[PDB]
Amino acid sequence: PLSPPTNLHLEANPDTGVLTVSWERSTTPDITGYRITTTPTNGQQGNSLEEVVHADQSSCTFDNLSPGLEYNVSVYTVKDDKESVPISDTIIPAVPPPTDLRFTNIGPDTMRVTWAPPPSIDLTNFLVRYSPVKNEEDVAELSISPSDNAVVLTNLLPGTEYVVSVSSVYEQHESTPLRGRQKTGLDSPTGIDFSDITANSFTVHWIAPRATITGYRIRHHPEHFSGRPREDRVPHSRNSITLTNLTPGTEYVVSIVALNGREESPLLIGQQSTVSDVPRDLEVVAATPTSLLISWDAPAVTVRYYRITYGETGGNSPVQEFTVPGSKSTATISGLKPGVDYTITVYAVTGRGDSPASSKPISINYRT
Repeated sequence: PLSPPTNLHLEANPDTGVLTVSWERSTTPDITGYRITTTPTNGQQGNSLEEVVHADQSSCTFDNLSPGLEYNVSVYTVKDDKESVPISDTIIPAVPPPTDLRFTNIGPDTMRVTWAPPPSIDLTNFLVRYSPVKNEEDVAELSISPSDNAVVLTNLLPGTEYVVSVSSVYEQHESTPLRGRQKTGLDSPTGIDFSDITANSFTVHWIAPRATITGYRIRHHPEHFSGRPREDRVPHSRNSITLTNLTPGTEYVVSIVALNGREESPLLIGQQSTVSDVPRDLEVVAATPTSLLISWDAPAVTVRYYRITYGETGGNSPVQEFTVPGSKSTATISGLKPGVDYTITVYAVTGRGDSPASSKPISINYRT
């Protein structure tokens, strides 16, 4: 008779395909080979196969089994037309896990996770598990249709790294998890608000985002400007900035993004106009044959004094001028000449020194 093989070893590749069968050779000399068989346990529909090796060979592979199913493997010692009793053992190949984990559509509180499902297998479903890297025990689970290859996670914490794993499932059998990490984006700062508005400046305020950031990049500009908009880069400790050197009575678009390294958040945008430093409603209140009592409305800024100029309309010759204290918005222009159209101009001088900052002019032409 023939002594059967002993020390049977069954090795099924996780991603079911190759199943290596190994054994200690028979102790009977003069035999001609070994025959191996794989059959679904208890008698079921699957892939019952067979393979034959030489006497000197002690291993064969079954690179064609059905994952997550049980098989009984038997190896027989063969000598021509005779065979030994077999050495049998049963194995359930592992469920193939999915592969190719891609993260797309990354938002501050959401992300789309895609995978490549195991080929040629009718899974029961997929099992997605995810949690914050620094909050492992805070895990959530999702069962996905076996016909789907993606999951859009939602209601996530901004600027937070999450661990995401997708597992294939068949009946009870779950595969190894297809794992990967992905950080959510930064949420935008909110509640842009402006204060301390002047003729050439204003303070911008904003509310910090939930995510951890290192600073902000504020950018501002009026409707039309030649080159690159002026920007400011501040530390995360700042929640306001006073923009200076702005032009009077000008509308500015201010944008703020939170930053963290090369990471940026979406924009928080707003608009704010600077106060106009130009006087208004300049007019002639009273008048005589050689004078005009003019009046105007002070601009919403502190004027040191006003500069009034007057000269014959279209005269082209030097204008005459004098000042008025900032506290008063009235003036009398004496010694004029009748039958002489006079262009009267008023400027709000707000600066000091030898070259005081003055507003743009406002004038009228008088009918006399």
